[PDB]
Amino acid sequence: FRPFKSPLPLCPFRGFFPFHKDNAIRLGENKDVIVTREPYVSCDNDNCWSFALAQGALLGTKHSNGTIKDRTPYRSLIRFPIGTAPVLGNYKEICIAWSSSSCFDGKEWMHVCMTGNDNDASAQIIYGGRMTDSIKSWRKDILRTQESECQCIDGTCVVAVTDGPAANSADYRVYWIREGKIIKYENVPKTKIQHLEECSCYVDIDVYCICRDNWKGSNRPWMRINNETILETGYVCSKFHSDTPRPADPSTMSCDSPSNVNGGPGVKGFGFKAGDDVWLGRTVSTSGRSGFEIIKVTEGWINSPNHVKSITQTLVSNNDWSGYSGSFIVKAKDCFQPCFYVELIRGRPNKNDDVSWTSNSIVTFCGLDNEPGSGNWPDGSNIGFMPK
Amino acid sequence: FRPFKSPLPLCPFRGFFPFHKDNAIRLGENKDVIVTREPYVSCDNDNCWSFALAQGALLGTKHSNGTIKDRTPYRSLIRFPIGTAPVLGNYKEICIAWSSSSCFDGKEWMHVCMTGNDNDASAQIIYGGRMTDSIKSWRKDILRTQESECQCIDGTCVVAVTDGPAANSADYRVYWIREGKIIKYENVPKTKIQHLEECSCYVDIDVYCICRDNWKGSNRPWMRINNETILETGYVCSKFHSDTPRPADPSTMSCDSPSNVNGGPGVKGFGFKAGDDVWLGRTVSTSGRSGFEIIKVTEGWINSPNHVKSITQTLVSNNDWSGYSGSFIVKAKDCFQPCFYVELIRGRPNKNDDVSWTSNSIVTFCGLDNEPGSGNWPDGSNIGFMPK
Amino acid sequence: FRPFKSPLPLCPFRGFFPFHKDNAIRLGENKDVIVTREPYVSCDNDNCWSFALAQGALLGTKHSNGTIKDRTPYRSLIRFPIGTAPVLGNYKEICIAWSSSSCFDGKEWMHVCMTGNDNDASAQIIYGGRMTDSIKSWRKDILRTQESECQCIDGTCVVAVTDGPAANSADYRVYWIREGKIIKYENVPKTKIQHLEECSCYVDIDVYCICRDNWKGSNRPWMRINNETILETGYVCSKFHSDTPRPADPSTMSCDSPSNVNGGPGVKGFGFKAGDDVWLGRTVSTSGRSGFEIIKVTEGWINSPNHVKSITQTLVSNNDWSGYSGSFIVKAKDCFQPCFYVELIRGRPNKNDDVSWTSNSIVTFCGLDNEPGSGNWPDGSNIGFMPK
Amino acid sequence: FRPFKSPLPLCPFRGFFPFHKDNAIRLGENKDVIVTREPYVSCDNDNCWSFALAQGALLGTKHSNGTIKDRTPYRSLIRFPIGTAPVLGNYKEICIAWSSSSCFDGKEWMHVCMTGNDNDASAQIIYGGRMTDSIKSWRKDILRTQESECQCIDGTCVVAVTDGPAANSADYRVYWIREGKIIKYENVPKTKIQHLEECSCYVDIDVYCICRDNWKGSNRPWMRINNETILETGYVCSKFHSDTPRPADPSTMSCDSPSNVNGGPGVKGFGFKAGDDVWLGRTVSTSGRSGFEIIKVTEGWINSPNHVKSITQTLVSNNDWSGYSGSFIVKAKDCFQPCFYVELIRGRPNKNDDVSWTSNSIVTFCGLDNEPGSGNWPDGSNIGFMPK
Ligand SMILES: *[C@@H]1O[C@H](CO[C@@H]2O[C@@H](C)[C@@H](O)[C@@H](O)[C@@H]2O)[C@@H](O[C@@H]2O[C@H](CO)[C@@H](O)[C@H](O)[C@H]2NC(C)=O)[C@H](O)[C@H]1NC(C)=O
Ligand SMILES: *[C@@H]1O[C@H](CO[C@@H]2O[C@@H](C)[C@@H](O)[C@@H](O)[C@@H]2O)[C@@H](O[C@@H]2O[C@H](CO)[C@@H](O)[C@H](O)[C@H]2NC(C)=O)[C@H](O)[C@H]1NC(C)=O
Ligand SMILES: *[C@@H]1O[C@H](CO[C@@H]2O[C@@H](C)[C@@H](O)[C@@H](O)[C@@H]2O)[C@@H](O[C@@H]2O[C@H](CO)[C@@H](O)[C@H](O)[C@H]2NC(C)=O)[C@H](O)[C@H]1NC(C)=O
Ligand SMILES: *[C@@H]1O[C@H](CO[C@@H]2O[C@@H](C)[C@@H](O)[C@@H](O)[C@@H]2O)[C@@H](O[C@@H]2O[C@H](CO)[C@@H](O)[C@H](O)[C@H]2NC(C)=O)[C@H](O)[C@H]1NC(C)=O
Ligand SMILES: *[C@@H]1O[C@H](CO[C@@H]2O[C@@H](C)[C@@H](O)[C@@H](O)[C@@H]2O)[C@@H](O[C@@H]2O[C@H](CO)[C@@H](O)[C@H](O)[C@H]2NC(C)=O)[C@H](O)[C@H]1NC(C)=O
Ligand SMILES: *[C@@H]1O[C@H](CO[C@@H]2O[C@@H](C)[C@@H](O)[C@@H](O)[C@@H]2O)[C@@H](O[C@@H]2O[C@H](CO)[C@@H](O)[C@H](O)[C@H]2NC(C)=O)[C@H](O)[C@H]1NC(C)=O
Ligand SMILES: *[C@@H]1O[C@H](CO[C@@H]2O[C@@H](C)[C@@H](O)[C@@H](O)[C@@H]2O)[C@@H](O[C@@H]2O[C@H](CO)[C@@H](O)[C@H](O)[C@H]2NC(C)=O)[C@H](O)[C@H]1NC(C)=O
Ligand SMILES: *[C@@H]1O[C@H](CO[C@@H]2O[C@@H](C)[C@@H](O)[C@@H](O)[C@@H]2O)[C@@H](O[C@@H]2O[C@H](CO)[C@@H](O)[C@H](O)[C@H]2NC(C)=O)[C@H](O)[C@H]1NC(C)=O
Ligand SMILES: CO[C@@H]([C@@H]1OC(C(=O)O)=C[C@H](NC(=N)N)[C@H]1NC(C)=O)[C@H](O)CO
Ligand SMILES: CO[C@@H]([C@@H]1OC(C(=O)O)=C[C@H](NC(=N)N)[C@H]1NC(C)=O)[C@H](O)CO
Ligand SMILES: CO[C@@H]([C@@H]1OC(C(=O)O)=C[C@H](NC(=N)N)[C@H]1NC(C)=O)[C@H](O)CO
Ligand SMILES: CO[C@@H]([C@@H]1OC(C(=O)O)=C[C@H](NC(=N)N)[C@H]1NC(C)=O)[C@H](O)CO
Ligand SMILES: [Ca+2]
Ligand SMILES: [Ca+2]
Ligand SMILES: [Ca+2]
Ligand SMILES: [Ca+2]
Ligand SMILES: [Ca+2]
Repeated sequence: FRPFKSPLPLCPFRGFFPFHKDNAIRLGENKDVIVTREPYVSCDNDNCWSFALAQGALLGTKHSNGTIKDRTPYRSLIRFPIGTAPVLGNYKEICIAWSSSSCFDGKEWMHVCMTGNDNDASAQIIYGGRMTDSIKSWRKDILRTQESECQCIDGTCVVAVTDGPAANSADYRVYWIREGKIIKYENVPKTKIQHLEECSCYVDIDVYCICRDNWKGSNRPWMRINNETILETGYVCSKFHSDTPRPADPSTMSCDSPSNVNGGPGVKGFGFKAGDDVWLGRTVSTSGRSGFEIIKVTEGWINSPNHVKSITQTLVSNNDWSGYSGSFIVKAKDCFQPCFYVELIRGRPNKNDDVSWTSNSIVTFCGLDNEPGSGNWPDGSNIGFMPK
Repeated sequence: FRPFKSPLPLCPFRGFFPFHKDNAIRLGENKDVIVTREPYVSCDNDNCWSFALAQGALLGTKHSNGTIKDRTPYRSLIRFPIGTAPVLGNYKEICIAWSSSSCFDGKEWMHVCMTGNDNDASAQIIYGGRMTDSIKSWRKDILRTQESECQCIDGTCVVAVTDGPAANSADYRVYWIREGKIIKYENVPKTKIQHLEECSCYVDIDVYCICRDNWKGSNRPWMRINNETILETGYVCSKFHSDTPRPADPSTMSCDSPSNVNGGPGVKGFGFKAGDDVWLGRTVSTSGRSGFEIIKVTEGWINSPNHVKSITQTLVSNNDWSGYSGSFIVKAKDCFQPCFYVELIRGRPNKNDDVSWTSNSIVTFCGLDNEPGSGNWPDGSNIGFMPK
Repeated sequence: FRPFKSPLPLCPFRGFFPFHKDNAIRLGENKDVIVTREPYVSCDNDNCWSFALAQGALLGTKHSNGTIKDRTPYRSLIRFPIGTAPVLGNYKEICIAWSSSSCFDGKEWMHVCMTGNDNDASAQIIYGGRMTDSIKSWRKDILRTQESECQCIDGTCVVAVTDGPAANSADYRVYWIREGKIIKYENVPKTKIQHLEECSCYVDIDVYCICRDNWKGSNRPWMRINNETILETGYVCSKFHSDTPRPADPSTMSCDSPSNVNGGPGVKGFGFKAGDDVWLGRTVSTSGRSGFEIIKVTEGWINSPNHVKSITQTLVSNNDWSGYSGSFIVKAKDCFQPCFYVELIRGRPNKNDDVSWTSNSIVTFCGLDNEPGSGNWPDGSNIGFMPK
Repeated sequence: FRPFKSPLPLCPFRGFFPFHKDNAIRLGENKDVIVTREPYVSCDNDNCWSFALAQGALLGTKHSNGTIKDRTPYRSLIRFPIGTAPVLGNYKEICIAWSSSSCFDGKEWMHVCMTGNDNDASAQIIYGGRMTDSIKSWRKDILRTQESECQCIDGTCVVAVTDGPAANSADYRVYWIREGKIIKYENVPKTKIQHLEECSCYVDIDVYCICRDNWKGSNRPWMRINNETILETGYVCSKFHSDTPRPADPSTMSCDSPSNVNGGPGVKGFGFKAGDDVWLGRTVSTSGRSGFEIIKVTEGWINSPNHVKSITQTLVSNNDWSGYSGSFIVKAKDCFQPCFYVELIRGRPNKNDDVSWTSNSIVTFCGLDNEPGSGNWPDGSNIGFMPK
């Protein structure tokens, strides 16, 4: 017997440490590795797992040509051992999907899988391996979700979903799902948040989600949610913004609305509230998906004249490609440990990655209440060595 | 301790949703994938699995040349994770077989495996990994079975078997098997059914099988069976027929006999009775194994002047190759969820598939009581990219 | 908790049926498959497994050249799913070995692994994954063992071992081993048996072993053994002999001594006593390792003028290569089911197998109390398709 | 429920026997095998495992060029079945690491993983799959650890760590870690030990570590440790030294200080105290990493005029390459069995290994209280057959 996962507080932490790294592109030089993008990490009672949206092709084969394309019927959510490269011998196929979320409720895995035509997609809800429910696109405009783990509290899982324009007002919802059955949804209040996609969520008593505003916000929207309702919304106050693109530091302190500067498009990213402070992941570049650093901003969660970057860990150099990043948690004794992954995108459309495909590798970090050292953990592939 | 699977009713449903897709041909471009055909899906308490008849060769190797051939000693029933491509690193070999059925009784797996000479074949019964019984060909003419999951109720499994001509009167039997031991068989009554092969079965209190008449019927034969006997037989009443080949819609309402129009040969297919209505899978083409759609026919299960196609979901476009299809069930709370798979055949003898081999990929769908969206989930391989 | 395996009687049977087939050479065309020889099968409570002596090389690679050689330091006993081809992604390495035996006692696996110099070999005893004991060569002349499963009764396993000349008087021993610890050994009486190697054993209340006389016997030596001592020895009475080479049928009824005709060398083979009758596997050829058939000889176990071949099943045609064969058992309700495997050798030194390597595939059969059909299940590889 | 591993005595033994061998380089001829170095073995309740530091590349691919390099961000500790070659289909990634140790406490696995810049590395402590603690480099000079299994007693694991110069005075510490939490550390006394790296440890009531002095000692430093403190330190008294390089036999009896002859650099090696005697592994060459033998020195653990090599087993000939070696233990009834592995390095910088990469295979041996035979179990690869 296993109890449902509980609403624990986040563990104390003061820095992030290298965890798992898959080196998937390097290891894919001989065409063994499945083409992927939009990876994430989620854990059950026994194991942490890598998930990603596969492209139904092996890296460097003719079918991998043109995999920059976001949505095809040949994309599936796949799962593979954390820190391993995805190969035909080690992967599991979870569901057909070109957008997804996964989370473990303490007893079973739930997954949310979107597929189908852009104007008539549906999300399949999978629970314990069985398709238990679905969501039909209601705005008929690329129904889509987190691309990282959802969160479950006392048996009820919450997941954020969007349907509507990429660069104009869209519909944003939170769905509450219990043992695979949709219990209710709420439209996210638009009093503060103006655009929301690709939420990265974690648990700190309540569920906290830090997301992507693809329209007018260079600052990230956020929500605080419990097993019943949305409790609070906003944008991260930090005058040091963390979307890409974004303005140079420092920019506007915008707690209650999108910055309206360098607002579109964006990249999936994450953060962790820590008291009144906030930790924010971001690309090193303000314009491109290169480099990765995590900053701690003093009083960055609140409206304050005192924001300062008290810590910056540079984890992937700006000479290296990054991509999406997202939060995941690991249960400690009586708290959840904050961790994250970084997607390291190689191939199109990255300048000088002269191959026809698009894929990624993964690196991950976890928070501890200790001082970290320093290093650089980029993809590491010599693109000139790769089959094109 | 695990109880035997019970005679539950079918869950309510109003449409079908994309579940798992293996993209096996696409992923086999570099010769990693085992050549297969006649795939199906069946689930135990912990996992749903892909099964297929392998050809004892890897796709695109010299030994894959000529795998259009149906029966060889080098064919085995293999099992692999659902939605994954079959590779040497992930498959299990169940038994030697060029025709098969598999089902889980709640405690253990049973399999039925036919192999040997066309005029002296035998079916091996495997239960919990052990060969427990057998059936010797009695008509000496290609003893053969479902090519999809059998069904087990209260510990007794039922499976349909045929021996005799492909295009004339043959012998059709149902076998009842308990913990791997044959308990009894019955010759299927020939009062209505005139030819029967490749039954696709599910449980809705009783076992229902919808099969292939390869001789005179463009409509599909069916049986209703319990743990003791055959209860009822017929052909699906729907004036919209679902074998391939078949006449244009609408054709004859033939509840009690083969249509006698476009009667031979056929393709394995499936259906689900829903009250007085019926859902029927079929190729989009009336002549060839291209496309796949599922239709709901109002009052299509009964003798009625009111048959109408109330729903048509097009799941594989007529510009894409399909093949066999079959039912499987997944246990919900107190009902069984209806699901199906579609075999997507590539290679010989498909026009313009210029390769020497014959194989397939798989796509699957499950029924929910929700409205579906729409899409297209074909094999997706560019045959020109493949080793020949 | 699992009890030790008990001394059950052999199940009734009247014919043998195709079980698992790995098609390993066919599937090794693209160099994925590990080079092996001397395979066998043994089962635990949950699974039957293939075992074989690997050669530390992949089929068709440069390191596979010259693998006809019997003993090297690069040979290991490996285990892989029954009926699958051995690949790097699915195998387990059990121990370093150029001769081996394995058996499951109901709780744990025991293995016997010989390796080292021809004149100073040692056998390592492995139990539950731990090296628990050893046997040092005492005749300093290729200490060697069964190359098929040993047998365990009430927690005590018995295994036959030989040290000494291949074609002159040698030493033959049975070792009794309990939870991996050698309890005792006995020198096999030489009152009847004059040479003994490669015993194929099964349980029918007591352990019965049918072996290979490599010196003067075209008939096979046998032993009956319990958990404490050797009870009986002899040669199989059947005037239809079953070693290879051997005389044409009928030859001598030699219950108590080697035939002294076509006596050397031999091939590993097996048999099953059934009342006063005996079932014997053999190559179809009297001179070479081609073809495979199993015969039932009426009163073939005893001294009788009435020996007749009442049944012959031809399982591999004489146009196809065979090799070693051995018995294994599978627990039924209150009896053990007799099964066997046949090694299908391809490569050197087989005439017209124009490759530099030597390897094998496997086919298996089990006994049932039903009448079998007929067929042919040879290796199936086109040697001209293979990397050399 | 599983109890913590207990402080058992070492089993009696009088020789070492071949256990598992992976033949990884031979099997990597077709580019399937992951590039590794610094392998070791460690066991849990169910299985013994191979561990190694991967290089994030497949053997013989372009990314394998230059893998002689010791520390990169693309190195991970990986785990794979003992005696198998590491491939993408069978490996697990444990953590990012260019130096590591692993051990099982009876309930869960602990790992110590160093990565990052040479002057700012950190060690991540992993327990039951979760990152639980860390150690920050304090001398800022290649924080590093055992490269073989640590040892755990009554739930407290001990591991030796070094930070500082390779060929001058450095800092050496033992860390005590319980359920992944650092409890305390001690600086190793420098009264006797002058330089210490790469400890090979085992349990004989207390933990004993035999290490590498890379500075002035051709004799090996050692420590005796319990769950609370360092109890004793020294250098192995044996006048037959066992580092590489080292002087010809016999050299100095140096129980309390480095020999000061042929003192730098060294190789990781191991030993086992047996009463007043000692068993020591060593390369056959006094200058290079070729060959492997294990010697027993009478009274070699103590200060005595009576040291004599009473036994020498030659396990890898001096015509073959060796490398690192280390101890591991396997639980017997009421004692621990002493075992070891030998790393067989192929590629750069080995003379005449004309390839651009550096990797290894593994061979292992276990101690029994029986007399061994003899043999030779080298890597076995023909380097001329390998992709460069
Ligand atoms: C939602 O969960 C609560 C229990 O969690 C608490 O309340 C949440 C809203 C959130 O604040 C958490 O951090 C809290 O820990 C459930 O409330 C329980 O309901 C049962 C049945 O009525 C009752 O017996 C318990 O006493 C309640 N516990 C508390 C503290 O009120 C509630 O049922 C959950 N709601 C749903 C829709 O499942
Ligand atoms: C990646 O693919 C492109 C496009 O391939 C072409 O169109 C595809 C849909 C498919 O039908 C292919 O068979 C076609 O070749 C390749 O670009 C083409 O290259 C060919 C050959 O040099 C050239 O004749 C065409 O003009 C190109 N077409 C376009 C649209 O630019 C490209 O070469 C592939 N990249 C690699 C590394 O193979
Ligand atoms: C077959 O199953 C029945 C139980 O299932 C019921 O009857 C079936 C024929 C079918 O109608 C199902 O939908 C029903 O749920 C077994 O009948 C039981 O037998 C035992 C022993 O005699 C008796 O104690 C129970 O009361 C019976 N149950 C009922 C409802 O009659 C029957 O034994 C099964 N037959 C075989 C051959 O196994
Ligand atoms: C697929 O195989 C056919 C047939 O192969 C021939 O017969 C087989 C049984 C086997 O013995 C092969 O070695 C033979 O080559 C191939 O068709 C043959 O092609 C060859 C070479 O071009 C030609 O000489 C023959 O006339 C052809 N034979 C027939 C019956 O048509 C065919 O090329 C193979 N396809 C591919 C893609 O390799
Ligand atoms: C060997 O096994 C017997 C039990 O098996 C029986 O005797 C064998 C020799 C063989 O004939 C089998 O087919 C039989 O089933 C053990 O005998 C038992 O010993 C215990 C302890 O003394 C005693 O309590 C039981 O009554 C005995 N059983 C019988 C039937 O005698 C014997 O201990 C085993 N010997 C060894 C060395 O383990
Ligand atoms: C299989 O190997 C043989 C022998 O290979 C030679 O000796 C080996 C031990 C190793 O050192 C190899 O590098 C050697 O080439 C091959 O037979 C040799 O072939 C070569 C090249 O044609 C020729 O020069 C030699 O005379 C041959 N030597 C002998 C002893 O006959 C053989 O070609 C290999 N087979 C295949 C299919 O590659
Ligand atoms: C360390 O372990 C001891 C138990 O192990 C014994 O003492 C070790 C130092 C070493 O000598 C081993 O070989 C011995 O077997 C723990 O001592 C126990 O502590 C508890 C709580 O106080 C007490 O109830 C027991 O009686 C103690 N046992 C003995 C024999 O003294 C000790 O707690 C461990 N220390 C740590 C830090 O965990
Ligand atoms: C192993 O790699 C070396 C070095 O490769 C060069 O530098 C690397 C960092 C990378 O940028 C490669 O693309 C470079 O080629 C190879 O040595 C070089 O070989 C090339 C081609 O012959 C030659 O032009 C250079 O002078 C060489 N450079 C050096 C530093 O010596 C070497 O060939 C590779 N080995 C193998 C077996 O491929
Ligand atoms: C369409 O672009 C959206 C997503 O963008 C990106 C990215 O690399 O920026 C990857 C996704 N790829 C997939 N998840 N497959 C997209 N999301 C989808 C649904 O296409 C964006 O958020 C605007 O709506
Ligand atoms: C012989 O043809 C039968 C089966 O047909 C087909 C198909 O693609 O139409 C595949 C099978 N392939 C295998 N199951 N291997 C055949 N069935 C067999 C037993 O050959 C048909 O149903 C008439 O009897
Ligand atoms: C040496 O020949 C013996 C074994 O023979 C054969 C065979 O194919 O005939 C395979 C073995 N191969 C291995 N088990 N590796 C040999 N047995 C050994 C130990 O070499 C024979 O039984 C005479 O003693
Ligand atoms: C730097 O050299 C150290 C280690 O040396 C060696 C070896 O082959 O001699 C392998 C290691 N490789 C790795 N563990 N990766 C090194 N150790 C490290 C940390 O580099 C040496 O002990 C001196 O400090
Ligand atoms: Ca390959
Ligand atoms: Ca933005
Ligand atoms: Ca028909
Ligand atoms: Ca003979
Ligand atoms: Ca030294």
